[PDB]
Amino acid sequence: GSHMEILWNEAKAFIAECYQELGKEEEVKDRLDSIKSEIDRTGSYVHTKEELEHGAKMAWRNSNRCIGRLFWNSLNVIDRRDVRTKEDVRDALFHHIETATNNGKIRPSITIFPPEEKGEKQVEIWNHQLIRYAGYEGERIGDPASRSLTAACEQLGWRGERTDFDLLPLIFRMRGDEQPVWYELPRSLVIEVPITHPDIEAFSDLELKWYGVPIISDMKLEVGGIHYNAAPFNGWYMGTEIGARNLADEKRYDKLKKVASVIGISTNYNTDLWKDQALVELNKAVLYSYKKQGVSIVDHHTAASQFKRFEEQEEEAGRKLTGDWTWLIPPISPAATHIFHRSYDNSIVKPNYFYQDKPYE
Amino acid sequence: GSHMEILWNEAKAFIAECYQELGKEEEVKDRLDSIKSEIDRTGSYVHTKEELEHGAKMAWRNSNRCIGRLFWNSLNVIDRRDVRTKEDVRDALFHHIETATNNGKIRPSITIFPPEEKGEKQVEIWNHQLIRYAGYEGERIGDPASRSLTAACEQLGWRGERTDFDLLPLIFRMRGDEQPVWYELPRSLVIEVPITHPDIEAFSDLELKWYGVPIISDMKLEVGGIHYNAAPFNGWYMGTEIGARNLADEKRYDKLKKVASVIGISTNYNTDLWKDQALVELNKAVLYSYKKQGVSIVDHHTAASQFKRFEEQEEEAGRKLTGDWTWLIPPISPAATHIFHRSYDNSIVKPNYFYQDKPYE
Ligand code: HEM
Ligand code: HEM
Ligand SMILES: C[C@H](O)[C@H](O)[C@H]1CNC2=NC(N)=NC(=O)C2=N1
Ligand SMILES: C[C@H](O)[C@H](O)[C@H]1CNC2=NC(N)=NC(=O)C2=N1
Ligand SMILES: N=C(NO)NCCC[C@H](N)C(=O)O
Ligand SMILES: N=C(NO)NCCC[C@H](N)C(=O)O
Repeated sequence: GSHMEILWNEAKAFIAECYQELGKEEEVKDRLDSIKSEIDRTGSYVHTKEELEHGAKMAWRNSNRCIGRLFWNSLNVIDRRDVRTKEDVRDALFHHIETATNNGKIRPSITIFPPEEKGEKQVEIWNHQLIRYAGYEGERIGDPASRSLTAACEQLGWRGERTDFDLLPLIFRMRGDEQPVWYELPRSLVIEVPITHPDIEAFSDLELKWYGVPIISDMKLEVGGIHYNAAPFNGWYMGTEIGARNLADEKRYDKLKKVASVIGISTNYNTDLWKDQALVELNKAVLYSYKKQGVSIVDHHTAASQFKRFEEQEEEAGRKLTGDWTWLIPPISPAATHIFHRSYDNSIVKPNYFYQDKPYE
Repeated sequence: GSHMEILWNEAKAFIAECYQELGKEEEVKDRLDSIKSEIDRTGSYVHTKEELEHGAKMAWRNSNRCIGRLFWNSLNVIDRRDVRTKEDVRDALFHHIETATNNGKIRPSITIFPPEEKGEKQVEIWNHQLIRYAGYEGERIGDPASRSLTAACEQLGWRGERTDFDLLPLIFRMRGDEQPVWYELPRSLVIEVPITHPDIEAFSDLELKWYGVPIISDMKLEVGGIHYNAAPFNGWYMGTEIGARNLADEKRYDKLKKVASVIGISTNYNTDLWKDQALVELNKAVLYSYKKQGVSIVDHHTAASQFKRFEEQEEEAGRKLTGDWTWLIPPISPAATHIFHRSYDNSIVKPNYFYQDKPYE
């Protein structure tokens, strides 16, 4: 009753806006009647290959927390709404990793799976990111942020080698199944980058490494009332995400003290700013390492500069700019970027990507 | 009519809360009747030396943008509500600088001047901070943030030597006067710190320096409906305010490129993170310099650690904590502090310090 009312309302708003941007104003009338009859006949409607493709781009454009939005219209949209089996999903996910990686020259992509029908999911992806390291406890091993999912995977028959960098397997559930299935990732498909420093040879003693491509797989893509709970996407890393957060946070890998040791500085006094110096050297190491192995990565200054250009384009296009200052500012030298010196409207505009409840935990 | 209604309401709320904290609950009844008759007789009321003293502390405690709130109850309250002449104000301001500086061992203080009566100010301070450098244009000279006030001072007969560090004179207006008066600051009263690096000798070639004590003099102190438009206060500097903002912002002294030059690094590539390395070395220089000259200063890690202790105390006292995340996080290595990893309620609670319109511009 009310669900068939919200759907139609969001559909009218989307088709008008989407079609307007595609230089498509006259086809709006004939497309909305087809949609009205489809919602009455079945209870939902199916997007065309052009609608969801541009819808996915519009969603990226509206992502307040993303600094890489300048590249919104270049998104590689892979249509996999035809998957029916677990093998279809597994291969589609494998394909995503492969085509997105592109031997290092990362391609911003998104794979669209079947959306929810009567509020129930067709495909449910458990992984936060397709490629991600496991986490364990006694004393900290691996990535702490992955603990709950690791435990869930282990309750399904999977077992990790308990190193600091164990690749979590792909884990997802199909409609009709009570428990999810899992598949170990083929190593030939995952690029990993060992972290080394351009001037400091001892840096390799830390034996740090990270994976080349971040593929968020647990967010819901909302386009015109249609909920794509399963639609993995990826960009390339901004150095700061790895060297200032993933490897730096006390609740993550917490490596600043060990970094200070190999670069030769004391951790005795905050006034020496050892954490700041450690952060700079660790972050320099990350950018140098990815570049050296031929894997795309961007530094926060270049990223902010690209984002400034995005702000200008949005103003030129006539569109209102939305953003979350607290996430847009880089965790290192934020005042050195223009983002810090201005304010953003944190309003939510659809289409967009949303958080959804974790099936585990 | 309505003004005599807002005043009484804010007075009841303040006396109850203030007296409650002072272990003063029974004197509330007899204090509020005196205040009610005072508002009817004159149109306002006069705080006791205990009320405004604690009121000034409570205002600091409620300052969402301040990271140094752990020290709220140690504030040195100087009562100068007895000033009538421009000389009285001048000497009180001179006294503030002297006693607050305390030969380097900075004392957090605030001088209270007569508040507003029927909405009109008794004393109006034009300076943003009592001690501050001038700014000029053709090509940038001095501090750009001081340009408008410098121009106003120059329209009153004052002339600066046009160096990058010219001390602005004290400039304030008395009730009954159309234009403000000004007084050059006695150099013997102002401590300045030349910036040098502990390991890099060439750093002195930049010839940078900053003043020892930040004394905000243009904010309005609101306590129980009483508006103290003139109530200069000071703490000690957090290194980041000088080396990451005052000397780093492109719109301020913009020294990062020159810093990179003396420390021996190239400014060619963002991927080398030269701005970040320059920031670390410039900030290390600031902390080392102040410490060397015996002037109080705190690094951002120690400051955040002290602020964490403040959060705990507020929870122990039963008080709701308020804060502005965007200002609490340091401009350098914010993710290395606990502040970055949590959220704050940016609600305004009185008493507090507020912004007021600038008489110049
Ligand atoms: C092209 C390269 C890209 C860069 C450099 C980039 C960068 C960023 C960064 C730095 C963040 C903050 C991440 C964090 O702090 O955890 C972020 C968040 C986000 N980005 Fe991107 N991004 C890129 C591509 C994409 C694409 C392809 C999409 C969608 C189609 C997208 C959607 C989002 C969303 C929704 C968020 C919020 C994620 C969350 O809340 O965890 N981004 N991005
Ligand atoms: C004890 C040492 C103190 C430290 C370390 C400290 C530190 C800070 C810092 C770092 C800021 C941000 C400044 C900026 O970004 O421009 C700030 C803001 C502020 N502080 Fe303090 N503070 C201290 C004392 C005080 C005192 C004594 C008061 C009041 C009685 C106070 C009131 C405030 C207020 C109202 C703000 C906001 C100022 C504005 O909006 O420009 N602080 N403080
Ligand atoms: C509460 C606050 O919004 C969070 O701690 C933020 C702040 N900024 C952030 N920035 C980025 N890049 N990633 C985050 O997870 C993040 N989290
Ligand atoms: C719009 C935004 O609130 C301002 O640019 C902020 C952010 N954080 C800040 N932090 C500090 N310490 N001082 C500032 O002036 C400041 N300004
Ligand atoms: N830069 C991107 N996408 O392109 N980031 C997505 C989130 C990545 C996450 N912050 C991580 O470190 O794994
Ligand atoms: N730390 C304090 N007070 O104690 N700061 C007040 C504002 C100072 C200002 N940010 C400056 O650099 O001049």
